[PDB]
Amino acid sequence: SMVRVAINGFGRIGRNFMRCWLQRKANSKLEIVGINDTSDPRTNAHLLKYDSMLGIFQDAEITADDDCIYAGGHAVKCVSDRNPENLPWSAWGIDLVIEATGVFTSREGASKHLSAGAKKVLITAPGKGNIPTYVVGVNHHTYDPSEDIVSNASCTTNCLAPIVKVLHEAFGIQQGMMTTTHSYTGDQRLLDASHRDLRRARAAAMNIVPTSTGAAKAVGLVIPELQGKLNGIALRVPTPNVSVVDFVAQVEKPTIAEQVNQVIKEASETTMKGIIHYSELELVSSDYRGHNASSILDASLTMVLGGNLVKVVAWYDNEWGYSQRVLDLAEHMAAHWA
Amino acid sequence: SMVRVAINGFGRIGRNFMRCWLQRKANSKLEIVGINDTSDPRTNAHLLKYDSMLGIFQDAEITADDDCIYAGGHAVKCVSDRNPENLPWSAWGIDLVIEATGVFTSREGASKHLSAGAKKVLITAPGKGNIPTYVVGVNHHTYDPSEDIVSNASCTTNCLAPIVKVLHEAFGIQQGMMTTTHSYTGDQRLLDASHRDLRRARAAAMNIVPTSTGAAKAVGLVIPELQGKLNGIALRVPTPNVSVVDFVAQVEKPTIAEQVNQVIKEASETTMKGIIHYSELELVSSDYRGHNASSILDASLTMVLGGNLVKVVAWYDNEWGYSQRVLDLAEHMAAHWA
Amino acid sequence: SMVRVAINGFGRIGRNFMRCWLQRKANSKLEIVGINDTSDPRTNAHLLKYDSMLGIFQDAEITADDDCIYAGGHAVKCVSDRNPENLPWSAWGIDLVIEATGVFTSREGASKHLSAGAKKVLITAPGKGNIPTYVVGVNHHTYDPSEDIVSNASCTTNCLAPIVKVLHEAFGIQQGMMTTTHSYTGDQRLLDASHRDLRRARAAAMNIVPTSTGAAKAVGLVIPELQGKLNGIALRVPTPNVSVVDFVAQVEKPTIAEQVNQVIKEASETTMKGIIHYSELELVSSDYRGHNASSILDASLTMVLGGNLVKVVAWYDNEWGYSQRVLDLAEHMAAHWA
Amino acid sequence: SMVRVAINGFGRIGRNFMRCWLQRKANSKLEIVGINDTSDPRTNAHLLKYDSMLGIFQDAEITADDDCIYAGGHAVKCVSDRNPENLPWSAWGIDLVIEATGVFTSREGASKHLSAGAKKVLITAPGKGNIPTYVVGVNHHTYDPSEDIVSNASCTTNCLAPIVKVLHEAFGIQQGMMTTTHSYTGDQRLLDASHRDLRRARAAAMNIVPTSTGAAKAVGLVIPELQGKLNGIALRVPTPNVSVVDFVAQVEKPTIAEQVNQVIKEASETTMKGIIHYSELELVSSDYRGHNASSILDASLTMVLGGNLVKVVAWYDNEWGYSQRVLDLAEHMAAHWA
Ligand SMILES: NC(=O)c1ccc[n+]([C@@H]2O[C@H](COP(=O)([O-])OP(=O)(O)OC[C@H]3O[C@@H](n4cnc5c(N)ncnc54)[C@H](O)[C@@H]3O)[C@@H](O)[C@H]2O)c1
Ligand SMILES: NC(=O)c1ccc[n+]([C@@H]2O[C@H](COP(=O)([O-])OP(=O)(O)OC[C@H]3O[C@@H](n4cnc5c(N)ncnc54)[C@H](O)[C@@H]3O)[C@@H](O)[C@H]2O)c1
Ligand SMILES: NC(=O)c1ccc[n+]([C@@H]2O[C@H](COP(=O)([O-])OP(=O)(O)OC[C@H]3O[C@@H](n4cnc5c(N)ncnc54)[C@H](O)[C@@H]3O)[C@@H](O)[C@H]2O)c1
Ligand SMILES: NC(=O)c1ccc[n+]([C@@H]2O[C@H](COP(=O)([O-])OP(=O)(O)OC[C@H]3O[C@@H](n4cnc5c(N)ncnc54)[C@H](O)[C@@H]3O)[C@@H](O)[C@H]2O)c1
Ligand SMILES: [Mg+2]
Ligand SMILES: [Mg+2]
Repeated sequence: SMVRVAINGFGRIGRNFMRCWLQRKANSKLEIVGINDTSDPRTNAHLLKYDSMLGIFQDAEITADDDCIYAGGHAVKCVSDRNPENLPWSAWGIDLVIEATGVFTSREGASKHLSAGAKKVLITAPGKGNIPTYVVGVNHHTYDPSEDIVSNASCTTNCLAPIVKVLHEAFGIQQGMMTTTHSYTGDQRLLDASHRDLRRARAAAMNIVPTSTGAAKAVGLVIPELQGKLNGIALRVPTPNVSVVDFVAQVEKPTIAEQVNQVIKEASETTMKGIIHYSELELVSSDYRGHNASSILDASLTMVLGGNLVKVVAWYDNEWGYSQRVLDLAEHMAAHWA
Repeated sequence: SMVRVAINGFGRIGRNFMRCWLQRKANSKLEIVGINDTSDPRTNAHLLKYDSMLGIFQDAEITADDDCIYAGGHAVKCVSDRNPENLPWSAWGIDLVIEATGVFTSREGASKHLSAGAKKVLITAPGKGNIPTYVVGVNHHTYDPSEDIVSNASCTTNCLAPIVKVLHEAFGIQQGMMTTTHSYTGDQRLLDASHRDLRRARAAAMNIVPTSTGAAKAVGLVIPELQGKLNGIALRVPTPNVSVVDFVAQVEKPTIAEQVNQVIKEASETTMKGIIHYSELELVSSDYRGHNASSILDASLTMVLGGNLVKVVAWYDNEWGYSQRVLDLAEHMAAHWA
Repeated sequence: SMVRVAINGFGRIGRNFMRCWLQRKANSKLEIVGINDTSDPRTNAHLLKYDSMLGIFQDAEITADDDCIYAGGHAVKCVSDRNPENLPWSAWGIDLVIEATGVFTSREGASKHLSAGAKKVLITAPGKGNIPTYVVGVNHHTYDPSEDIVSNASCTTNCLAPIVKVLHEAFGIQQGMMTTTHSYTGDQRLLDASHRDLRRARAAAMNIVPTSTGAAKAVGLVIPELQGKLNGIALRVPTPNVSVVDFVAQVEKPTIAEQVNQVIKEASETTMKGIIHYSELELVSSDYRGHNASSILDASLTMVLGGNLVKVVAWYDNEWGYSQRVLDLAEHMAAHWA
Repeated sequence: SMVRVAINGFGRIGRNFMRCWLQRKANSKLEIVGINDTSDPRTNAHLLKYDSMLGIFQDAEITADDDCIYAGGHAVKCVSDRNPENLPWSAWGIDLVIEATGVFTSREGASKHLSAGAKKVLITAPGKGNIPTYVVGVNHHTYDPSEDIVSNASCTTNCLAPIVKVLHEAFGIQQGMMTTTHSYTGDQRLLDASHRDLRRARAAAMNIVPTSTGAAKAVGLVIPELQGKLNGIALRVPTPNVSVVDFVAQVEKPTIAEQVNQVIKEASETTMKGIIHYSELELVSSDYRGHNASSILDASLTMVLGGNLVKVVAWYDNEWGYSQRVLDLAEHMAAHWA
């Protein structure tokens, strides 16, 4: 039987996730049955079909009326309430809530979905506090079916952690620094406007904007051996999607760039197939739009100095690739619902 | 005895207005004494000083504490309440509110400032109805001191209406179409997101976005004889400030491009000095950042066909030039208080 | 027996044209057999496959060696000589040259291809004089096989001329002004640099840039009755592809917006099918990437004042849609070889 | 007596340099007397006055005729020849050539200026081959007056080397990785077009573009102790000016972020005053336009892991700050002309 899903927050990730599910609907243990959003179903149907980044959805017809979005005849019920406690999850028989609003990342916030009637909550962001965090391909097999609130970490964590895991098991990471040169996101301001983060306050398509990255802390949650050994920052720049992370590690076992690349290549073919992609091509960010991998190693940029200082560089589609992983984590939870 | 001014909404217009006043406060009848905004004074002082468009504010020191923003020893008290009826306008002795939030453009909405204790309200946008509308240099001398709620119209109206007035008196405008190729504004979305306007919902730095312009209706409000005779649209494009309006008019007196430019040039040196600037230079939008005129006629682009089809093109700094006009209108109101 | 085609200048138009032909070569009288360009085949094959605007070419494999580009087993010989008189057109048996460099738009310049051995030349731009100019769907059926050098006009001409033809036959165009809000092109400068046009010299991704449009003169070449009756300008803006043209016409037969849209809609379903698309959707420039029509009327923007002042607005993919028309014109030439 | 200067290549650096000299002309041992460029004096006068990045030059009047650019009455002779061997350096009595074309970075290329009559050549880029390289504040005091061709390195080298010098003398750098997130430059393509570097070929304002950085090699030329111990890459992003370099070093003496910041702060006040600026402010790239320092340490982003892995982040205005340093190096050469 299907696990019935509701999306809370039909934004960039909510809509990417919906389009991921629509293209994989023939193999899914999931049925998306409901949406809660600040907007209305006609507005949300329009944004679902006409996407500046993904192009026009062509696989099936998208329409809407007062109460539902329809995608190839599949009816998705729509509601509009900013307080999750008031949501009709009990009545709709909602099993799993995809929490993609950005404002309910704490256990107390996400739990409002549980008291409204949902069984589990999957937060599409690092969790605030005591929330189990998962990266598919790194630690999702340690998922415990008894856990009712989980986090899928961040886009940068999903790109960096699979690579860090491979490098750590091969060379032993002792300390590591990360910088992600990162597309702007809706958390930033179009023009200078108030924000809790004084740099994210600034005109996003006009500036290089230093800010924090969830990966600085979250990679050590999904690779517990490395807790407290990694740190780094983000630089937001004026592209609308696709990001690249630079990672510099102090390693225990001496190596060279050829060996580093070969270890990641072998992983991308076996243990990390479909999570890591290995590329020797001389591409740029536009070329990785729509890529399904969590991280694409840019093998031409790998450098090693003095044996023990390793630099790798990996691309990721922070909207679509991350959403593919949200879907993967939800399918895993559906398989181990017990 | 100064007119005491509060700013409601310390946004792009609110802060451009503040920097305009700070540069002109030697010959001013206004004293900015308070600010209401969704944010705190330390954040707002940071944004007042560091502006991606205007650059770093040079003239005076800008600091803040929990209570005030300080601009070269001048203290501006701050408060943060979304409901204008709660504002301390009586206790602060506020005379005039600059209503720059974009959300109180109806008479009942702006009148909340009067029940809080202010005497008059100047809305930095077209009013939603039954609110007198003024354009400095076009009809502001019809301002009547008995009007306690007024509108300064929109940026496009302030650029187009001076030129329309000049053209109408010289040639007789029978009909006219406008299109402004317009920088994006905070009303638009950084990435595709819900909006009451399905095109303003779309990623603003990625797209040419057709939408409405206030000038289409408001020019005929400040030039009553042209009521119903003008129409047009806006195309929002991926620049963060400075816009250009294209106006095609059906006129009664047959003319040619050279005479049209002579008529506007003569006016820019006399009746419209400081409102219309006449330019024969081959410049682009960046060169007009910070220009004080309401309208810069690009004379090289003027064209006339068959005597009666006239096309003119004018630049405007929609943030700074408009804010200069807000200040001019507030000074005029302060001069005609009773 | 195919018409053997070489491309001179493997640029944006040259490569869009190639990808157009590759997608249509099943029902084609053309065979692209050669390329001349300033660059080498390995670089040009890379750019043919990896396109920041069109995305990664999907249909066939693209490879290269020192001598050729290979597109799914079809070999395209490559050469690199800036002087067309030296090209191996005789030895390669070239029939038709697609002249897409932008530097041989005069008859003497394009005729260098004939002395190198080609039989006919199709210039992907307005000609510099005494070169017949065609717009598919407007006057291409007047093409005479005796003409060995022809012009496909410009992107803006191909968008505006079909709509002008429809409007002129229905209402009688007396005069008309155009403004295209136009994506930047390779002719412009990335950062301020010398140019024969002092505004195209200015940083293209930073500025709104007024400049000339070929449509101003060329529409009257493909619709001779309108010679001298039309004029206008372009505003280049910081988007990399897709443009929109705004056309205000003085017409003889009084009309209203609803009738104007009905006249264009009826034509888009009959005489202009596949050239004009009629759209009542609320879309933005990104949604028209890859559209095959020459002109997409945005019906919601149509306006009429006083019966005789008509405004219409039409989208066009200036790279891809124009290249589809280049291909259409080359097919037509191939069909009428003698 | 003055050292007479000619600029070869009146581009972004050539014109920034000219404007640097104009603002410091009251203390200079240099007289700019000549310009060679691909363009004409009227075009170059226009670009000198109207700059998309620097704004309109206001300090003095800029005009031109057929032969000269005039800047506040100072006449600069203009010539236009792509081959330096043909330039009139002998006749004009040119002492020093500022070589800013980007195409004469080898000794054999730059020497053509010497055979045309110039005494010395200062290349505004890393030199190709056997050319002494200087960073002001790092090694310019080792300049030998007998050297007739010198290099000022690159923008990134001038930002990174002063910091590396400070950190090395304080903590002992053993190995180090750099990534500069860098504004696009005129070497990149506005839209996808052929380039010797397949990534710089791609649309610059649309992409994150990995490429090489001159600093990877040049920092070890100006700090000879570190030759072969540093490496790194550049990521070009869609901003038109201002860059930021991230530097991760393995150091010998254990430290912490507080100490790293304090060492650079002390340097910025003493040995590196005017080369390094120390900032604790939460700014973004737009805020560093026009900054005169070679590097602005962003102190809030400094991190240290495990004692010996240090990360620092520094801003730089790659056009204006680098040009200030070109001017400084030219003044130094003028002081030690002997
Ligand atoms: N965009 C990315 O690259 C990315 C990648 C990984 C994770 N994330 C995370 O996913 C979450 C969503 O990010 P996004 O980029 O989609 O943002 P977004 O702003 O596009 O989406 C948020 C959506 O939630 C809606 N919303 C806001 N408050 C609500 C409430 N109280 N109730 C219901 N709906 C509400 C908004 O209207 C919007 O549709 C954030 O936590 C973000 O950190 C984003
Ligand atoms: N930006 C322009 O070019 C321009 C030109 C002319 C007129 N306008 C008009 O000026 C007004 C403001 O535009 P802007 O571009 O400065 O927008 P903005 O979003 O930059 O500024 C609005 C400010 O009001 C604050 N705010 C919102 N709701 C509030 C409330 N209930 N109480 C207090 N503060 C609140 C916001 O936090 C923000 O600081 C709008 O009416 C707009 O149409 C804008
Ligand atoms: N880009 C558009 O939207 C568009 C639309 C319609 C028409 N056009 C016209 O198409 C033509 C090409 O425009 P584009 O945008 O593709 O420009 P582009 O700069 O991308 O392409 C020109 C190509 O020609 C090559 N080239 C230059 N000189 C050459 C020579 N002497 N010999 C061989 N190759 C040479 C260049 O390297 C480049 O590959 C121009 O005439 C332009 O006006 C462009
Ligand atoms: N822009 C930066 O951030 C930056 C910073 C440091 C160093 N540089 C270096 O400075 C040099 C110039 O770079 P730019 O950004 O000013 O490039 P640019 O393209 O703006 O300037 C080059 C100038 O030289 C002219 N030119 C080209 N070939 C010529 C020839 N044979 N003879 C005479 N003039 C010729 C061009 O017309 C142009 O005006 C390059 O070597 C670059 O690496 C650039
Ligand atoms: Mg007439
Ligand atoms: Mg009429």
